[PDB]
Amino acid sequence: GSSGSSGRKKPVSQSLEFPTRYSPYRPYRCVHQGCFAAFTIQQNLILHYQAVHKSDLPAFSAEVEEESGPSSG
Ligand SMILES: [Zn+2]
Repeated sequence: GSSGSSGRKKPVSQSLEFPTRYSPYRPYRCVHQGCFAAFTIQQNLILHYQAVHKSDLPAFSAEVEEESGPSSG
């Protein structure tokens, strides 16, 4: 006897969402009194402390995963 089979898989078109290749303002700014550095991404900001002051960011919070932020108005 004899027989065959078919198979395939189309790729995925992964696009970007970033608004601008680079942001002018940065919400994250080193607290260290005397450090002119900042990183848009919270992550890229972590290493900065380990690359400059070879340390990790401070602690100003506790085991909490809530928002309860001041909604508009
Ligand atoms: Zn710093």
